Parts: sequence; structure tokens; C-alpha cells
Amino acid sequence: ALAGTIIAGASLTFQVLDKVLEELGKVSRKIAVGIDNESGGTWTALNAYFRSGTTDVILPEFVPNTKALLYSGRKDTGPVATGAVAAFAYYMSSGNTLGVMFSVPFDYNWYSNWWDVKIYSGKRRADQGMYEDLYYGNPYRGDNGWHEKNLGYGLRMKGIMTSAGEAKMQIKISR
Ligand SMILES: C[N+](C)(C)CCOP(=O)(O)O
Repeated sequence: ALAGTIIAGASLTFQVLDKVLEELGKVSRKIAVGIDNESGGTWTALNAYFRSGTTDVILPEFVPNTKALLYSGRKDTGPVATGAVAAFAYYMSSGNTLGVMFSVPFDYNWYSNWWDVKIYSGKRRADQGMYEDLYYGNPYRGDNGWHEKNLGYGLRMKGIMTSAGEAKMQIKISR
């Protein structure tokens, strides 16, 4: 497939991400994630914690500089009113952890899509704690808009997440 795989950073596109959503099949709530690594060094998968939903693939174990990782997620199958929400992390060659969060609620009635990235000192794994850290911190909304910011440690991040049941999220970490 495409998810659980890495590709040349330069080739990461919305087209690539939408094709990821396709392989997930007709499921009302899903997300396809793409992260381009341009930090200067390699990344190593730590883990993924799902608040809601689940995933069908593995976190690309290795992400070398200039390469982009591909990942996906979705709500639980069946008559269950739930979305796709989680946080996952990658260990960096600088010795710090990169943390990512995405939330795609079941009922877009009251709720919306939310996401964020953050770098944790040392080595930390994704948990209900990191999830709450990014969710209830100051996450970006999946407003189909691009956002950027300084990640500290001299990295900077550029990103975007769509606002809908079948979402796509594209991020980039530069040095
Ligand atoms: C919508 N959600 C239940 C997945 C996230 C938590 O929302 P809230 O209980 O803080 O308002």
C-alpha cells in the first residue's frame, strides 16, 4: 500500500494523500497523514495512541532526511458513533521526540477537526497524556488552511489538515 511506507519528501502531495484515503475504503471518518522530514537527520518510529478509532498500518519505522512518511487512520467499523483521534511520535537523531496529534470527531455538528505538532525533550511515547497535551493546548483546526510555526530546537514546521470526515494532513519539519 501507500500507508506504512516512506517516499521522497519532494513527492508528497494531496494526490498521494487522497489515494491513501481511498485504500481505507468507504468509511465515514478517516484521515491520511503525510510528514516530510528535512530535519537534517533520520527519524525512528516510537508509537501511536488512538483516542478514537484505529489504523490498519504500521508507523514507518525509519524516515531518513529528505524522505516523507505516509500514515492513515479511521473510526471503528459499524454502527458506532465515533471518530478518528490520536497522537503518535518519532525519535530524532538530535535526541528529542517529535509529537503529532489529529482529531476527527464523529459529529461535525458541535465539534470540528483539530491537530498539532510539538517537540518533546528527550524520548517520550504517545499517550493519553501527550494527546491531551496537544488537544487541549492550542492545536490548529483542520481549516483546510496552512499553518507554520517555530518548533524550537531550530526546526520550524509547516502544515495543514482538511475539515471533513475524510481528512488529509500534510506536515513538514525543516532545519
Ligand atoms: C470530541 N471529542 C470527544 C473527541 C474530544 C473532546 O471534546 P471535549 O469533551 O473536551 O469538548
